[PDB]
Amino acid sequence: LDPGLQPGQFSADEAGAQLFAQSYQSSAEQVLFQSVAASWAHDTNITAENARRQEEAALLSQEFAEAWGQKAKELYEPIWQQFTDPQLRRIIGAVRTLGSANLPLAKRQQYNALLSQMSRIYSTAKVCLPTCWSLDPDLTNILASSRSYAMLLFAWEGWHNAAGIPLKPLYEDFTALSNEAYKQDGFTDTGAYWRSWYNSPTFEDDLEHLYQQLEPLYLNLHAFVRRALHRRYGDRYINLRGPIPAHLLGDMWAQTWSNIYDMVVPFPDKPNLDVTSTMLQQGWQATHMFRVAEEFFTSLELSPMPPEFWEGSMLEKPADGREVVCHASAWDFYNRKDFRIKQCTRVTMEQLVVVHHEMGHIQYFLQYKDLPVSLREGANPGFHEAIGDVLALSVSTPEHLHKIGLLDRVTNDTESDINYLLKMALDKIAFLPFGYLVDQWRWGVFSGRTPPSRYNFDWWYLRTKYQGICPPVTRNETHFDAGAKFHVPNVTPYIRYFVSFVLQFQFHEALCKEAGYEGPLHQCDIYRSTKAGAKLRKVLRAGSSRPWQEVLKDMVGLDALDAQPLLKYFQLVTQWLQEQNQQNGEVLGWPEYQWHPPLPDNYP
Ligand SMILES: *[C@@H]1O[C@H](CO)[C@@H](O[C@@H]2O[C@H](CO)[C@@H](O[C@@H]3O[C@H](CO)[C@@H](O)[C@H](O)[C@@H]3O)[C@H](O)[C@H]2NC(C)=O)[C@H](O)[C@H]1NC(C)=O
Ligand SMILES: *[C@@H]1O[C@H](CO[C@@H]2O[C@@H](C)[C@@H](O)[C@@H](O)[C@@H]2O)[C@@H](O[C@@H]2O[C@H](CO)[C@@H](O)[C@H](O)[C@H]2NC(C)=O)[C@H](O)[C@H]1NC(C)=O
Ligand SMILES: O=C(N[C@H]1CCS[C@H]2CCC[C@@H](C(=O)O)N2C1=O)[C@@H](S)Cc1ccccc1
Ligand SMILES: *[C@@H]1O[C@H](CO)[C@@H](O)[C@H](O)[C@H]1NC(C)=O
Ligand SMILES: [Cl-]
Ligand SMILES: [Zn+2]
Repeated sequence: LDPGLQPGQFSADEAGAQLFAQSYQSSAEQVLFQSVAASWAHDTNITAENARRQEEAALLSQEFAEAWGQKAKELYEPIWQQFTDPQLRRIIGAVRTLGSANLPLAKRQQYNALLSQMSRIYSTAKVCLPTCWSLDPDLTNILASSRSYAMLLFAWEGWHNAAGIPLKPLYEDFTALSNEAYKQDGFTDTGAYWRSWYNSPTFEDDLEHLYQQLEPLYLNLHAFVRRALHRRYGDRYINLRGPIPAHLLGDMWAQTWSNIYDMVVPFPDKPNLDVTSTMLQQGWQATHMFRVAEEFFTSLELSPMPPEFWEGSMLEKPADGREVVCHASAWDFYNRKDFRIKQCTRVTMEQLVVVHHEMGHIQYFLQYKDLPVSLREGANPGFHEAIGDVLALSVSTPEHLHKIGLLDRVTNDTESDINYLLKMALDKIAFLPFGYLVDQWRWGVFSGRTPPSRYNFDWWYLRTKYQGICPPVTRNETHFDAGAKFHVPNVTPYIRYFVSFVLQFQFHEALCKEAGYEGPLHQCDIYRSTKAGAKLRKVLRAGSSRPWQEVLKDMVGLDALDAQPLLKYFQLVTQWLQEQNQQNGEVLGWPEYQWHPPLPDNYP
């Protein structure tokens, strides 16, 4: 470590800690920048040499974290929790947690290389036929549009085998090293560290309570869709009292069901809410999608994207053969000037929502870029994942779609309200059990309750318990199906997305009220409301300088997560689905919990 980057001497009191924190920030932007730059070079150009430079930059950041983290612990560990300045507590509390910098050098290198190899394996896996298919776009498009049971099965099985099986031995080694590192920071395991970000002694209980309020909405949506799959695929493949086969819901992970809307739409006389075809007819490209998302932000008097964003971002999958990480992500280079999105954008309405999701992250970065780096975060990680989703709730309304030229006909009748709210539910309600269960699985792995000998046994227990799905071919412990989901090999926590999907309806209700809107919640559009813009900007400029409970209270009037706004948004289709399911005499749930589908006749 460069002498200029090493901490000096500071007194062991609160006044000394103020100067320590200032001195830390003055060096940290440089170190953070070089690490983001090296990760950007790798994820937009996966090569062995670019992995090697990324691991070298990671090692420098670990040296920096060790020098400052040890000094902070030595000077302030007994006392920082009593400091009068709550921003100072936030900063010092972060610096004394070293994470992987607790590992000796040889294990640091092992750790950095494991992350490199897990990322390469996930983002370069292919499914070849008996010329090979990538996940994005090839397999994504098959899962979304094919209605041949056997083609869907071939893609689903092929993807889970290709990505999961080789990941398993690396993921075991990663888990052990991660736990060894954070145990030296005082956390019982890595999962406990991740849960600490929510600053709540009752977190797990509070989540269970939320899900108990939401589960009935999921069970009715589930049974209604299951009936529809029955008519299409028949009794041989669909058990009206068992789990749904995991490959038939339009998405590789069965996490969002919007791609089978055409199969379930209650009233097809009304205007087709699937506006993708119109986007194609009109010539929309990826850059147009981003410009339309930007103009919603500026209509609220939030910031445009700076020139550095347009010149630096990767908004399409490269045509030149490069291997890249296609999973959509947003990037803060910690220099107050460079901010980018990396997305293999495809021209669809669902992707237009993802564009808003990622641009919400960049807007957060723009609004807090002048805080100290330790505070350039969301109030919690759920806040970050929700910002763009909130605006896209307004964009999705048929009224807004009309205003931007993607929906021609105009109707305001109960049947049209039902089509809209069902299409939204296929995305927002279907996701809830998946957003909840993923980190239940990972917390059990980190705690040792789930050893390698039960990785897949326990994955499928939770997938069946919560989503009511089952694998369409037989699995055993050679498979590692959790590993075939981006966030597991790329070590990105997941409970933030369950929090986000509840939070975004709390945000929407508040901003619609501030906008002066007085109609049904699900018809609100906050476009061009400078008052709603100013209330959102307060949240974004706070970063993590204040407890998320306080920030939320200012915004919506309540200091806790609450499912009632979500329930109120969906109320009308909740009632409709209950009545459809009673009328058809459905069983709510999957009491034949053992059931799996047979194979197709001469498969492959
Ligand atoms: C589509 O039609 C529905 C009615 O079928 C419209 O909903 C109604 O919209 C009005 C407009 O403000 C709402 O009026 C408000 O009522 C509350 C009731 O407490 C009151 O506090 C306000 O001062 C205001 O008068 C009304 O509540 C709402 N719901 C009804 C009539 O059942 C809707 O606006 C129409 N949407 C579009 C896009 O045209
Ligand atoms: C674990 O499963 C694999 C894959 O096949 C699964 O199990 C079969 C019995 C069948 O039900 C498939 O639909 C499942 O997906 C097993 O590996 C295969 O074993 C069969 C023998 O039955 C053999 O014909 C194949 O060549 C094998 N495939 C590969 C890639 O090796 C495996 O034996 C099962 N057990 C263990 C411990 O891994
Ligand atoms: O969050 C992200 N990308 C989105 C894009 C698709 S939509 C969205 C809502 C649904 C749940 C979740 C899903 O797709 O599984 N999700 C995403 O992953 C990125 S910013 C996560 C990330 C952060 C840092 C480095 C790398 C990645
Ligand atoms: C990809 O990275 C290599 C280094 O391994 C570099 O030589 C090459 O120019 C890069 N390609 C692009 C398109 O940036
Ligand atoms: Cl999280
Ligand atoms: Zn995100």
